[PDB]
Amino acid sequence: GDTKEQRILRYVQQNAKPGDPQSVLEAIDTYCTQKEWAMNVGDAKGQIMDAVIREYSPSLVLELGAYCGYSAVRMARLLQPGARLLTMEMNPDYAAITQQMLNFAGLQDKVTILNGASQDLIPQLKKKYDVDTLDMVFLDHWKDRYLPDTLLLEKCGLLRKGTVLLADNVIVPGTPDFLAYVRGSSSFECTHYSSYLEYMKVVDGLEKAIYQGP
Ligand SMILES: O=C(NCCc1nc(Cc2ccccc2)n[nH]1)c1cc(-c2ccc(F)cc2)cc(O)c1O
Ligand SMILES: [Cl-]
Ligand SMILES: [Cl-]
Ligand SMILES: [Mg+2]
Repeated sequence: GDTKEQRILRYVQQNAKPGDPQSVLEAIDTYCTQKEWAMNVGDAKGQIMDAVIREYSPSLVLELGAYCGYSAVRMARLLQPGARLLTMEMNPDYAAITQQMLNFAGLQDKVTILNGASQDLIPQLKKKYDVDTLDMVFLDHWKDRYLPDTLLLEKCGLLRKGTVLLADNVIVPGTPDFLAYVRGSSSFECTHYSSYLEYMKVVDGLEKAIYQGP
């Protein structure tokens, strides 16, 4: 008390413009470069995310892991009018920071926070949250959950031909089982985007895995 996440939110509120997502991203990146490192996707990998979002213009995006809402703000600002982001966050303190971050950025109408474990929420998406299929999934939660949640998404019928999975941290901390699985599966077309760990001179990367159907 206070936490790093509360300090990041306060910094944004006092160093960005309300309703200006770009200024929010810049404020978070400045804080995390100059004051305290935090596990936001960051600008380096964020620019790759931007390129992917702009290519596919997804109407419905699922994010696994919100943290402080950096990637939610990053993706939501590039969504077309009426397009929507659902973000799953198990940590209630993170969920509170993310909501306030979205509110400040003026993106609250485009993004909905789902509270709970992804393994509990994913099976509820169709009946409770009126989802048919997902256009894109951003994986950025517990690294050992990338593979089981991907398999659960398929089981629940939430993936379609062309659904884009984009996974953060496939190098550091790394997601070896997920990476081996999607790269070895005929149901995925994979591309690796080499980059750097947020705010650090350390190699990381994103994996894009496009679902091909069964
Ligand atoms: O752990 C990370 N992220 C998960 C954060 C998170 N966990 C939740 C709980 C939740 C659970 C289930 C479902 C939805 C949410 N929400 N958000 C993460 C770590 C690092 C990193 C750390 C130390 C280091 F030395 C190097 C790198 C870098 C990263 O980019 C990351 O994303
Ligand atoms: Cl993030
Ligand atoms: Cl960065
Ligand atoms: Mg990450």
